[PDB]
Amino acid sequence: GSSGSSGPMMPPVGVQASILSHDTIRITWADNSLPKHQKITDSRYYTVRWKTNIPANTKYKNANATTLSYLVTGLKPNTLYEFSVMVTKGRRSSTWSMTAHGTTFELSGPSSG
Repeated sequence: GSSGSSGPMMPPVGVQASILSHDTIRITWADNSLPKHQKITDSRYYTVRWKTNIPANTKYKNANATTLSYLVTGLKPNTLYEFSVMVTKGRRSSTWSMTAHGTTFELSGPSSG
């Protein structure tokens, strides 16, 4: 993809999804770019995207929140969803970090028996 000449922004890490509820998930990550202390003193913003696995192809949804984390809500129960956190500084940006798959809990519930 790139020999080295170029040098676009680098994607975040530690991208993980913490299933709390049927429509609640925690998306925390890290930015090796940040200085010693974990504090975004820069004027940037993070954009986390997420979509459904069915149908395979579906409009990719994204949000806007400047932080090293993100709490997704309004999702569907027992449904496969994607998650990716990237960094953008206006003109420059980084690819989509390791797409973490988070399967929420079942809402409907089991049947009598």
